[PDB]
Amino acid sequence: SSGLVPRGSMESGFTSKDTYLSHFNPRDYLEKYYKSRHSAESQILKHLLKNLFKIFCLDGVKGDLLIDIGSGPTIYQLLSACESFKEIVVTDYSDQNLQELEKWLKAAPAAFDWSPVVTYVCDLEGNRVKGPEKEEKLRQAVKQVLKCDVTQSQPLGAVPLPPADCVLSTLCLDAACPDLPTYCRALRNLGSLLKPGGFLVIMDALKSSYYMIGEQKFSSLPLGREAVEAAVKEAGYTIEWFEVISQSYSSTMANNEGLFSLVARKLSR
Amino acid sequence: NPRDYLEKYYKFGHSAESQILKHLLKNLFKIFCLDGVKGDLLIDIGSGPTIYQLLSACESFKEIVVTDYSDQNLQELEKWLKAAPAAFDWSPVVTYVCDLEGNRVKGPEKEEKLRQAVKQVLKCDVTQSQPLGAVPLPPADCVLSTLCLDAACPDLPTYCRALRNLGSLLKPGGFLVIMDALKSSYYMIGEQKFSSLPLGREAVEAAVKEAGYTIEWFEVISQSYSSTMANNEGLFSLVARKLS
Amino acid sequence: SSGLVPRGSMESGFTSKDTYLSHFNPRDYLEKYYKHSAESQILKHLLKNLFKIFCLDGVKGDLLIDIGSGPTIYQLLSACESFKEIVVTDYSDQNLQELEKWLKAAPAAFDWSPVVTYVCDLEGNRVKGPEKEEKLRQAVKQVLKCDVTQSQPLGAVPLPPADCVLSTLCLDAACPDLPTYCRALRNLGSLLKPGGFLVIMDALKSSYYMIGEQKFSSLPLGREAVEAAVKEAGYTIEWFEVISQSYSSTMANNEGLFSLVARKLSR
Amino acid sequence: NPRDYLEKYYKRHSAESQILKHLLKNLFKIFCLDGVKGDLLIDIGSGPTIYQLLSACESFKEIVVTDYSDQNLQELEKWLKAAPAAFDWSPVVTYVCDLEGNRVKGPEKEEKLRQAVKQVLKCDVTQSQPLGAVPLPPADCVLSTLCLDAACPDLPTYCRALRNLGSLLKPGGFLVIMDALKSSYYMIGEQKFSSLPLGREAVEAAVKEAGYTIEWFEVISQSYSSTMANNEGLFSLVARKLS
Ligand SMILES: NC(=O)c1cccc(CCN(CCC[C@H](N)C(=O)O)C[C@H]2O[C@@H](n3cnc4c(N)ncnc43)[C@H](O)[C@@H]2O)c1
Ligand SMILES: NC(=O)c1cccc(CCN(CCC[C@H](N)C(=O)O)C[C@H]2O[C@@H](n3cnc4c(N)ncnc43)[C@H](O)[C@@H]2O)c1
Ligand SMILES: NC(=O)c1cccc(CCN(CCC[C@H](N)C(=O)O)C[C@H]2O[C@@H](n3cnc4c(N)ncnc43)[C@H](O)[C@@H]2O)c1
Ligand SMILES: NC(=O)c1cccc(CCN(CCC[C@H](N)C(=O)O)C[C@H]2O[C@@H](n3cnc4c(N)ncnc43)[C@H](O)[C@@H]2O)c1
Repeated sequence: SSGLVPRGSMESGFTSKDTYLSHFNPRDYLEKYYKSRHSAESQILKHLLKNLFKIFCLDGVKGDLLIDIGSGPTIYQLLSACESFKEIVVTDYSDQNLQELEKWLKAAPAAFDWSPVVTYVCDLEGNRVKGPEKEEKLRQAVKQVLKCDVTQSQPLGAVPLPPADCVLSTLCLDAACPDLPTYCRALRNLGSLLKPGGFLVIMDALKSSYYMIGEQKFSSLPLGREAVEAAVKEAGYTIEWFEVISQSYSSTMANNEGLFSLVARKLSR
Repeated sequence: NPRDYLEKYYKFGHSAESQILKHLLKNLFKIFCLDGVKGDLLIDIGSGPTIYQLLSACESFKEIVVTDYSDQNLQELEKWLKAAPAAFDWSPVVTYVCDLEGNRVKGPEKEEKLRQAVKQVLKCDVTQSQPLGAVPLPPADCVLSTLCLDAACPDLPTYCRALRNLGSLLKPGGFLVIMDALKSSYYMIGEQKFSSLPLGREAVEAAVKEAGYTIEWFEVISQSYSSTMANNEGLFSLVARKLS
Repeated sequence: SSGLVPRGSMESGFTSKDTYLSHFNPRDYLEKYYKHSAESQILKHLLKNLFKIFCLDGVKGDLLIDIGSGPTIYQLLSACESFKEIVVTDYSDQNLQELEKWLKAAPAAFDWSPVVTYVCDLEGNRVKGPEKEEKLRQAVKQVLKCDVTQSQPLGAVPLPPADCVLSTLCLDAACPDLPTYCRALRNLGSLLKPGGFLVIMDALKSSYYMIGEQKFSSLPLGREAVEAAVKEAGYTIEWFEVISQSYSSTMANNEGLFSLVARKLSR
Repeated sequence: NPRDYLEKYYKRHSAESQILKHLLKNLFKIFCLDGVKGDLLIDIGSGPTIYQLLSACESFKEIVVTDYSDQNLQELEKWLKAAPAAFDWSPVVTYVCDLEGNRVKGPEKEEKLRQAVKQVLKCDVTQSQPLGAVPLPPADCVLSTLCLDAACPDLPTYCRALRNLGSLLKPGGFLVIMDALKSSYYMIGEQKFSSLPLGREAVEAAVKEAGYTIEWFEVISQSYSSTMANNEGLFSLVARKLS
């Protein structure tokens, strides 16, 4: 189609998985969302980083292992977490995305430049280190780069990992879940990776039915904050903290109505 | 081949095809006789060789124009309109619509009201900006298309374009009535396999809105054709209005 | 709370159950919704739909249970042609009293005869209004308290497994969230035979409805949430319709209504 | 009684200690990371406390502290005037200094706040002129923590109070509110006070009806001890006054 519906959605109503293997360009995605001055995208990124900073450095969400689900090609969402977690596992469905991440982990000269984001977080954190040291500390924290599929009851396949203290997921489950029972199942699937009492940290868009990568359109599940809270509690978690902001992406990039952050814990049997 | 289609999809005797036809007849009865879809001119698009989709409509439209891509299909229509002995036997279908209508009428009266209402039998192509070519027609109250556009459009942009082309035959505020297959990529006539656009309901909604219509009513049923004839997963019916 | 939020919702965010005993006035509700207008058009569509379901589509059997009847009976008129026995239910005792008055043809009851005449016209004028009303009155065997949020929605009252469960404009008002809604559909499933029919009609994307100046909570679901909830509850949808007609702005903020017919799955 | 309140609510590893730390972290975020800043902040229902102005004084040149109770204001002024009978806020002052990067130590922070507070006034949020006859220039930000729940006997009064507060604000100025959710009472020693048990949706409806657009809204589940209040969590919001 030609913008009539999201790519890979004509038959099913929702962007198929294969669309993320064929048409998700990580370089274009990074160029569009993480790369002029005080744009909507810039403001959203600052708010995300401030929240991750507050969750991981001021609120002391911490432990041995953190798993980042649906990382895409980005690493901004780990910069503060690596201060509180000894080991980070990064995951995405897209092999293209895993490639971009591993290039950045190798500090390949062709990889995306996160320096401005890194400097921002370092300044949030008090300027105790400069950018380079913060980047290398994250590179060292990232122990595994893995394929994942949230809709599967073992989201990482037969890949054995110790139970994690935290699962983080930014801007992923909306794009990954074609309906609210799938969403809830995905949250339950993520639960299989968590220690009892582990932390679930989700950031995503509210009421977004698509997002753009340039002229390429991808489905989003348009959930309100009540639907998100419902799904999280049904999936077996208790919510400690739940926030909404009005700031939205530019219309040329998504039709979201704000974003949410939440911190939850996996309940008892 | 028009008769082969009639034999396979409108055979009589229970069957998935019987059930689909009955639900088609009941939705059109609802649209044209209980609901307020009426007017002076109705145009049916992609009629093929069939008349079942006109049985309730002729109760509400003074004049009807039947169109299709295949002249061979239109010859088959005309055999029934001229009541040739070999023409397809639609009386069990005429009977079932009459009973839906309260047996207000009997078969023969129903068949003659349809023959009188059908005023023109035209060649058409939904992908052209003028779907009827240089044949002029007054602006129509209603355009009707059953099981046509999925077969006619090889992709979703064409589908949207077709809906706009059809709109050019429609007054502002006129009715668009469409019934078609959902998620069907092929349908069979004998062992001849034809292509279909396998679109879901969200894509239909998106195409209709984008072509300049607002949807009044949209229904989907789960009943499909049997495996030997099409791989659809249900059917939709919708009634839309042409925006200004 | 002075309209700022629905009555009974200030603490929880959703109209409490007790509010339906205190503040839901049957006669006011009937005057407001069931007396052209957006409300009349909606009623006409509901009646044409119930006509198609029970008379043309052959949805039929021994026992139908109507859930959340309120004080109304329009939703049973076509049904009593296809069902030997009808059981009506509502959470509100005031509603049940209004129904009992109409069932005994109390002279002070609400007059359904124009609605009755309309349905007799839909059905072919085979009979006139009075005969049809008396067929319905004889068909209604029980009037029962119900609470859709409890796993036995009719409590300990024994009934044979029903052939159909009908629910018009109720579940939205009754369920404060998606999980209660899906659980309520499961509860309703307990009253149905396997392969039994579930027929729901309700508003789309409605967060409140008005009776005069009284504001009641509604659960604002879209068509995909509804389809998802029904399927998780153990049903398979046979047909699902949406219409764009909504209540006038002073009554509710809905964006259309839906109708569906479903069947309780094999186990 | 203002000193009993202070000893009970703001003196180690308890539900109250947890709530206070959440309040300070959110105040720090709003005023030092989010860039809520300007000329004049008006603190509404301050009681005898100052913790809620520690971060704010970094971003506003002038602060006005207000309360319904004269006793509360005299307790507060005892701290502004560095009287020896004042509550010792130093553990709290230290925590905020630690939140801000230890750019300063306490005594500097303490002095920064004392010269920012320009007036100590009476206020009643239910009156259309909450500060009575005292004229103030239009404020950039109105801050109220744990006040409105205690002050309003019902939701319409809650909403009216929020409009009254807006009469002090410039159009496009900030409203910053933190309060209890679903609390009907709170305890000061043996003495029981009444609270409006608002849910979060009621808070949002009241705020928008009073003529603000909400930029962010956060709820936390953490509650006071049962011996203190029967709240079920807390909320924070930052809203803008519409024109
Ligand atoms: N909702 C929106 O409107 C919306 C608005 C703006 C931006 C985005 C980004 C959407 N995008 C994620 C950004 C990545 C990074 N964490 C970040 O914060 O920027 C979607 C990601 O989800 C993965 N994904 C797909 N299906 C998956 C599956 N079944 N199992 C596991 N993973 C899956 C895709 O690989 C892709 O990395 C969505
Ligand atoms: N999708 C399916 O799974 C599917 C399932 C079951 C059956 C069918 C048959 C589809 N077929 C017949 C329907 C006829 C009649 N209205 C009826 O309800 O039976 C489609 C008709 O559409 C015409 N047509 C082609 N291209 C055209 C064009 N460009 N411009 C205008 N017209 C065009 C063909 O001549 C043919 O008459 C498809
Ligand atoms: N969604 C809307 O915007 C909306 C818009 C317009 C009108 C309405 C009416 C909503 N209202 C009346 C429908 C009555 C009748 N069947 C009819 O179609 O008119 C809902 C009925 O649901 C009952 N009910 C409450 N809680 C219950 C419980 N826990 N268990 C069982 N039952 C319960 C109430 O007593 C009330 O009779 C809602
Ligand atoms: N809700 C709860 O469960 C709850 C839980 C725990 C604690 C509290 C305390 C409630 N109480 C103290 C907050 C003080 C300080 N800002 C702080 O964050 O500690 C509220 C203050 O609000 C003032 N106040 C009353 N009516 C007023 C009016 N009409 N106009 C203006 N002002 C008014 C009273 O003088 C009192 O100082 C309530």
